[PDB]
Amino acid sequence: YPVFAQQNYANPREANGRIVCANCHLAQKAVEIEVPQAVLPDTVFEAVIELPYDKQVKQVLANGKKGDLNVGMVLILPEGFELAPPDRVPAEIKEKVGNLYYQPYSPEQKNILVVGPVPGKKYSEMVVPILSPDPAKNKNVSYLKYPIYFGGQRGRGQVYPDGKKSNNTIYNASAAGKIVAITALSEKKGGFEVSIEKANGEVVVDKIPAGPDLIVKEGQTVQADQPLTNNPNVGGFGQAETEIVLQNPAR
Ligand code: HEC
Repeated sequence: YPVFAQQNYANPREANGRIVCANCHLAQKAVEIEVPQAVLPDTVFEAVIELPYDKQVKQVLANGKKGDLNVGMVLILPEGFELAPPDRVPAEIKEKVGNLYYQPYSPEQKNILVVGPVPGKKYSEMVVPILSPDPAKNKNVSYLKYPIYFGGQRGRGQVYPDGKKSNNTIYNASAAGKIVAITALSEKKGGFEVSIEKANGEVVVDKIPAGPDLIVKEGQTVQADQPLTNNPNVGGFGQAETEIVLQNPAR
């Protein structure tokens, strides 16, 4: 979630341009962003973002069942640019934005906006009202062509802040050996326990949460780190970059 990024990463964009959501949402899925080529100072403009995905395909949920996907994003604007205050956003734009609550990454980074999680069904496309700065009043900005960075996220991640894998990723054999048993946990918690007999006779038990499907069978020999399941992840994170020119009013 955006909060996972906020609580664990001071800056959402790394030196090489990678946005931190990618450290946990391990699958790539394209996104799109559009902003006007240019904007006058102290003016409200729209950033239209696209987070496409097949809405017919459900994902594995935290509870092990299948369900809809939720989305979120992080938008990195040039210093000085900020979310347009409600009083500056015309009715026609507020309607396009819908019931979304964009928030600054931190009180000290009002130029970085986030949103989510929100339903993918309704927000696979979003509009963000942005207010441009004024070089005449802000010396941290000038009349330049500035870059804008975007990260669009869909679906549950593969690893948590604590480093533990979620049930929405691949599970691998902890050791090489012969699978001597594949036990179904319960019927309410789901999941499995895969017993692997090593060459020395020791038996290790790999626990697999409900969600992923097994691709191995009893009696089958596996190598260390060999996948025991499929890759249930159907979501993805994508990045895009664009630009905008802050116009210099002439009179
Ligand atoms: C790892 C420390 C993470 C970072 C950094 C980010 N996300 Fe994440 N996200 C992560 C997990 C493991 C989960 C699943 C939680 C669960 O058990 O359900 C999520 C989930 C989301 C969601 C909800 C998706 C859904 O329910 O279908 C969204 C919209 C999402 N994450 C967005 C998001 C964005 C935009 C991030 C970067 C700014 C981001 N996440 C970082 C793990 C982590």
